[PDB]
Amino acid sequence: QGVNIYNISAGTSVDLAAPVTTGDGVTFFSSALNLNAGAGNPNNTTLNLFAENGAYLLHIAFRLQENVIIFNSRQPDGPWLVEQRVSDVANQFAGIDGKAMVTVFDHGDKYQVVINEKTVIQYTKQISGLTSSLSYNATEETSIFSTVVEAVTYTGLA
Amino acid sequence: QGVNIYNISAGTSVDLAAPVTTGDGVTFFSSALNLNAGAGNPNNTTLNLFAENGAYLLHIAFRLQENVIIFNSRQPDGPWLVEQRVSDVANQFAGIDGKAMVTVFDHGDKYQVVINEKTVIQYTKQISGLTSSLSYNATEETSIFSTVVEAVTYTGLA
Repeated sequence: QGVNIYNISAGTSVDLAAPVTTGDGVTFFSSALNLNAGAGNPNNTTLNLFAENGAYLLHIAFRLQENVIIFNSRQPDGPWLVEQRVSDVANQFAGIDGKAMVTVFDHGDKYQVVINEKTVIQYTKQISGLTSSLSYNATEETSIFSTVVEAVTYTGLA
Repeated sequence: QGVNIYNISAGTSVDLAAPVTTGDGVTFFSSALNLNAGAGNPNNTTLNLFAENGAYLLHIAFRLQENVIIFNSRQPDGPWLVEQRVSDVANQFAGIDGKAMVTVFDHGDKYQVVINEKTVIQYTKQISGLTSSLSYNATEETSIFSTVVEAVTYTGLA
């Protein structure tokens, strides 16, 4: 029922005018696809969905040197929970280059993560709740995506 | 659910691998915004949704000179049905400049057209059915959007 555009600058987070919940979706658009970037520290780029208390509902980290993608969750003060992994970074972004889009579907009990047209993981939730803020962490010198990512949100749906 | 990406060059159309149906959505992304494009005849740009038969489920036409976004429909060999209007084009895109996006949600009885964040019209369908074809018609000289517009679909939702 509603569309919201957010211009997330690398290293910052943002509050949503419309909360993301079951039936909703968010898509992080990047205007570049740096697959020859430096080495992550240890991450090159991260995309996250936070709960109102600050807990990471979905933490997605890309690591080129380690050539793997990380998927986890953690309460605002708690420890990183059970790690989920997927090898072959460059392979996910296949078919499309010069840019890339990452989508997260809030299926209620699971977060479907889609890179371009390819579903990379049907991530079972370790923490529930609606998402009120997103973030994009990376440094200009080593992020796989553009310095400014455009996360567009589609809410109201259900 | 699934995500589909289609690059559409001005004047062409494309078959969807996944049809847009009730509860689904499409977002055409333009890398440019030209509000001084020139004289359309009478259209500067049009975005469309067709069904197998070829019917115009929804015909979105942008017109700078006439300063109006027209919305209509029509059967295969039929005449245009009842036109709907939204005056002042530049005003709908107010908010972002170097680019723009147009989303279309299929809510069964109505098509909800949203330009960027602004919902421009609650178009009650004059013809129902599934969308098998997306289309972007314009010339490389008078289009308000970039020469190639990227259509992204969100399906399987409901």
